[PDB]
Amino acid sequence: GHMADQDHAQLLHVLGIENLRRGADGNTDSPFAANTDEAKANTALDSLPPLLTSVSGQAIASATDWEANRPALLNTFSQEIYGYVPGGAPELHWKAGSTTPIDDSGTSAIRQHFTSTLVHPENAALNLSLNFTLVLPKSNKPVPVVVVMSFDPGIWERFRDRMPAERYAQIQADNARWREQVVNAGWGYAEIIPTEFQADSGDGLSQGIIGFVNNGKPRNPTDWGALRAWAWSASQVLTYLQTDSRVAADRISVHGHSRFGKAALVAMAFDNRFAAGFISSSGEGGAKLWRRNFGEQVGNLAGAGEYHWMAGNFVKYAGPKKVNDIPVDAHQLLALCAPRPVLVSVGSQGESWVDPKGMLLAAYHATPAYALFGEQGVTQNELPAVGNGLLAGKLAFRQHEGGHTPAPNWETFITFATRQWA
Repeated sequence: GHMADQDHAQLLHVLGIENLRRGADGNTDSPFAANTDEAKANTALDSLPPLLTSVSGQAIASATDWEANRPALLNTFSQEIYGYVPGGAPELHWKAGSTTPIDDSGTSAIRQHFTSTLVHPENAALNLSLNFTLVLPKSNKPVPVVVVMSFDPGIWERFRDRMPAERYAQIQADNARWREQVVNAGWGYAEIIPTEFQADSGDGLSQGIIGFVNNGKPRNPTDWGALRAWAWSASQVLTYLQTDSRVAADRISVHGHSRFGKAALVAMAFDNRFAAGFISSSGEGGAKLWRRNFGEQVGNLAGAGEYHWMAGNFVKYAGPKKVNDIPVDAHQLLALCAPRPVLVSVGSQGESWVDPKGMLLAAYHATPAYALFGEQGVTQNELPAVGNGLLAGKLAFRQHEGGHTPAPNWETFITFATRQWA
């Protein structure tokens, strides 16, 4: 849309940036196609920022030192990468309807819809109606709940009449399956559609929650973008869930896939109340190291089509700065989740855009922070055989046998979280 283009252009003007390097293309016949040749993907890894040097420039030698550095390290991710949550972000007050059984079987599993209304003090066109759906298995005790970020299912339906049908059937089956796997494990889930909180476009940056807080004005370059706002939305659901006696307050997980996998990891790192993370095929801007040249590139995320995911400040790393200059990398983002358990998940079929091994490497290079806490992580720097999970530490990696989908790793994640919480 033209508004994304206009805001992007004004952002470059505000940072004093003439040109950005192009992003990569995904089709291999293009001159700009992404590198997928492992031999050409590691030039920048020598500038990898030292995980265990604090922002003050001291050596980090203990769990205590890592926690003392955490706010400063988060602050760098806020100003330069994902943006600050403004203090003006409001409290969400939720109203719930009645519970209804999830199916007519006589299960005691229930569904309940929650709504929060925000009236803007100045401009009613910024008003918001925000939602999540809670699903709980029946239990005599508080149950774990995974906060789930989903793609708007109105999208599968808009295109039901135009899809191969084998594939529509398979998406619908996967969508039903994880819901059943969660409940059968004695977990509930709390589902949000993130794009109802903040649109997935620069067009919407003056709308949604970012626009509400900004009174419909353009972002300053240190303000949150969409990933951080989606993570904030998940965090507000966790805040509700910790007031609900049906929920185990120390076993609220977060999950998202693809662009929501990026957001879920941002949530995991920034909100240490989340008890476990299922981070699926997140890629560039998520668990993939920026300094890998493999699949999606910084120029993709600094460009008009995806910059809205990021702080405005981030686009400088595609222009007057290079990937080598990013003050942090994805191993520090995973490290920020320590000591809490995180599964980095990716498929094996058609996943080059997210760089399976660059995510592995992020976990590998994050692990010395988990080690400070007496915990284990990822200890090899090459991909295991597909399907062989590195599942023993609090920081874990499993590449499954499928494509760009989380469905083959829900079983692994639920089992993993249960074992790591014991």
